[PDB]
Amino acid sequence: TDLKLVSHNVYMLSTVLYPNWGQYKRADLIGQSSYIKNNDVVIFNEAFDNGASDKLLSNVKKEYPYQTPVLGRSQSGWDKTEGSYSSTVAEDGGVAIVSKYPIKEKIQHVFKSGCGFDNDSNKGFVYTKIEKNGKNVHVIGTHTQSEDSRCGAGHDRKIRAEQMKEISDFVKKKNIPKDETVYIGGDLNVNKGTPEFKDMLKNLNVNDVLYAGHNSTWDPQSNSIAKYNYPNGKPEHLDYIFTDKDHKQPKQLVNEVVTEKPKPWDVYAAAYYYVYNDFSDHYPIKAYSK
Repeated sequence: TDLKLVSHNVYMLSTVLYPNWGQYKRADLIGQSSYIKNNDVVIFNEAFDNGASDKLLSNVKKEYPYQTPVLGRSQSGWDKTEGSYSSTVAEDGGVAIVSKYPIKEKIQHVFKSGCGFDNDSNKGFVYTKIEKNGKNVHVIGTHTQSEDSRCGAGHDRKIRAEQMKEISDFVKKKNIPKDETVYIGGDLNVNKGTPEFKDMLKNLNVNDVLYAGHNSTWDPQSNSIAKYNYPNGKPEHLDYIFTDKDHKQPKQLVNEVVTEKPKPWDVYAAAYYYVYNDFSDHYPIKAYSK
């Protein structure tokens, strides 16, 4: 039952709020990439714009026919909705999972804990149980509180801690048999090599993994989109795919930071002209065992 997975924060911002960030162009370019292909399961984050996200999901439906709805959009299509699911917030949670293998159960949980700008988001996690070779494996995808310059120091870190405890509490209460692996992945917004990183491993109840490829997932030094948004940005390693430490481990789990880039694409607005050559301001991660 072990898996090859990808997790990618696709930066599919509202096309109303941000009409010119190439959302649709990138949904196509992502669908045409090599990194999204030839995996078992893909976790998306920041699939916020309904049209652009729905198009991305359709662009990968042939290879990954079993798909969750996007977190926080509605109660339809889910076996269970939990957490602080609100009908009244402006934005869905932007998390979805697609699979080559049948999804047997799918649950969305909107985080009870938050701030901020993320107050107006059904942010949270999506749980799936998937059947591969007659046996089960479990994948949770998530996207936690960002480092907000308005929410406290301090507070963003405490928000992430509680949100991670929501995930690990859910895992415990689900009583998943320990002979089945539970992957937990996405943009966890904790930087590698920091004191908070040790906290994340405890709060999520996960072992660390081996790492490959690039040394950052949000990188203004080499990513054209990240470069624009924060030119003076410190690269960080924020996206991960882990497994619960009390359940069956993969053979030897690796997270590889993938730096594949699409052909250059432009935004003419309108005003300024700009060219970019990335899928998102984050780099995807590929997880597997060799």
